[PDB]
Amino acid sequence: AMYHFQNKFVSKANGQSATAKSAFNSASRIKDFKENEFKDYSNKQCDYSEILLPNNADDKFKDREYLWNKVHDVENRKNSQVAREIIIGLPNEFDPNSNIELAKEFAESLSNEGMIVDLNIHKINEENPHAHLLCTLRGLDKNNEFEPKRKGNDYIRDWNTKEKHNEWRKRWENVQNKHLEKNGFSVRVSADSY
DNA sequence: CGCGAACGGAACGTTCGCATAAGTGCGC
Ligand SMILES: [Ca+2]
Ligand SMILES: [Ca+2]
Ligand SMILES: [Ca+2]
Ligand SMILES: [Ca+2]
Ligand SMILES: [Ca+2]
Ligand SMILES: [Ca+2]
Ligand SMILES: [Ca+2]
Ligand SMILES: [Ca+2]
Ligand SMILES: [Cl-]
Ligand code: NI
Repeated sequence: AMYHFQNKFVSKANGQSATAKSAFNSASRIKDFKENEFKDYSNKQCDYSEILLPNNADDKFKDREYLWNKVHDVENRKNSQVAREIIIGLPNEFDPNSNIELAKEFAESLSNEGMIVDLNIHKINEENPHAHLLCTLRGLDKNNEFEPKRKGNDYIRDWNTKEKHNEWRKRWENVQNKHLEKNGFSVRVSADSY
């Protein structure tokens, strides 16, 4: 019954971590190898967790611990951006089961592009059901290795452009409105303002 | 987006950070 779409970067230049975020959002304990710490946020809340892969991805990446360590490996810089976090507002009139399928579908539209998505749904059965989406900033190659982000000043993927940003905003509107109609609600949602 | 910082390899050529719209039923 409300629109909310946030697109942000997870950067090490601000003391952030992919292992910390994945643990904080999934309410699990994940080991960081390069720092030999244990990111233990298992005392947090999380009602649904899933990792969604693109077509040419190995089943290894469905493990949350391996994934973000493999990512940190490629992001071997002190200012390296490790991931992209997308949080979305879920309609609070939805039951958990239908709220999952809604968030699951939009996440699969991202893995079709094709990123790896760490989907975690927070506080269902509450006033503000939302879903965090940790997405990789690189794609996979023929050898299941991360491709580079950059070639000179140009990008390899179009994931970081305004056109793709505004596309994702409109996509979340359409997907959400579709599920709102399917479950039998007269309520719809919009992305723009003014 | 073009700039300089940050890589790998131990020069300086090359990959990167930077970050979009939108402000609630947010939240330290
Ligand atoms: Ca700061
Ligand atoms: Ca769970
Ligand atoms: Ca409620
Ligand atoms: Ca070095
Ligand atoms: Ca060598
Ligand atoms: Ca010399
Ligand atoms: Ca931009
Ligand atoms: Ca929120
Ligand atoms: Cl939070
Ligand atoms: Ni949350």
